[PDB]
Amino acid sequence: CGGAGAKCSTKSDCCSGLWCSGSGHCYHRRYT
Repeated sequence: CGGAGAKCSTKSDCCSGLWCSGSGHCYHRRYT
């Protein structure tokens, strides 16, 4: 998975917990 601070195109670019800020980098909404 992506992760907190990982570049993303969608939130699916990270594990369910790190959400994609628009299309930049995932933020730790769920923390983990």
